[PDB]
Amino acid sequence: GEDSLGMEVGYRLIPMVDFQQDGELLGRIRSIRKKFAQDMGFLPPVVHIRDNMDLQPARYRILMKGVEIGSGDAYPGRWLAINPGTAAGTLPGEKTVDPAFGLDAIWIESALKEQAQIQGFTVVEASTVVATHLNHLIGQFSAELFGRQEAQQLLDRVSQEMPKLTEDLVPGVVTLTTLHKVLQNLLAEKVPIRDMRTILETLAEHAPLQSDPHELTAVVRVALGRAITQQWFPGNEEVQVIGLDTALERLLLQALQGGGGLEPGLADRLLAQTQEALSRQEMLGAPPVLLVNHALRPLLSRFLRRSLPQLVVLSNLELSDNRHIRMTATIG
Repeated sequence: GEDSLGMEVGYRLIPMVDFQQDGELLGRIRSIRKKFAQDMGFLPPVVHIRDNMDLQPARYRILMKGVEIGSGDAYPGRWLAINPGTAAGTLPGEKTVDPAFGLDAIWIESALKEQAQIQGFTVVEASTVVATHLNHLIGQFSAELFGRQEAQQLLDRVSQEMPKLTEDLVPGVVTLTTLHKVLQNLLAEKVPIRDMRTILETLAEHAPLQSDPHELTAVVRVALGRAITQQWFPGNEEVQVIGLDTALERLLLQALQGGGGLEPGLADRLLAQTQEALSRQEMLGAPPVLLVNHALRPLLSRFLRRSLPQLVVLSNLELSDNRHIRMTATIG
């Protein structure tokens, strides 16, 4: 009954979503959905747009299965001047916060656009503010948006290109339930699922031996290690990562191996130090990537990303073996 993905708008935002008028936001939505399909392998559901007149005139909401996941203001006659961290001074206008990243921002008249840019502000128009927020929410909720129906539709599409591979695999070797869970686990850590041949071929080799979607996910991630490596370290420059202090690594390994647990305070400090390492990577311009021993990757991914979803936790078995790695930050 409820649309998988929906948007509600006050009356001032109707033009940017009206195919008979300017409809600028409709074209941005299409590019967002196309870019997710091509880059992540995940065609998001259509965004059902409807007017809502008890909403403020310049207000929009974004909803998933009828549950609001985001909202904000967009003023068609104004630009949003966003301070990325380097802007200088202030501008007159409605002070706010950019909906995607939480950065300080100001809605400004058109006549201040260039002045704001000279002051180092990133200046975007109203429809782009909404699009950016939607694009961010689709990314944040990619796994939740990829339900069983979505998994079936994708399997049906790939079946057209790879009929024999898909026939030998589902449902006799891996069920849709298991395939959906593995694909969801990949999307949950921002791993693209566009390379369905490698994914299905890997499941075909290991599903007969391991029915656990958790273990399949680890083996699929290794099979996709080149795509994962190029996602966070595109090109051929030095791979700059966070690493664990050597002593910490062994304390965690021996805790999972029944050799003695770590005091709870050490876990809290582990989390605090991961946040500090993230801030350092950001300051260095390096990726938000923590590289760890294969045996630790699922644990630390779940433990740390619960509080720090921006963190990427990779296994040493996933990182392309021809890359030069440098630990630019150390946790512990």
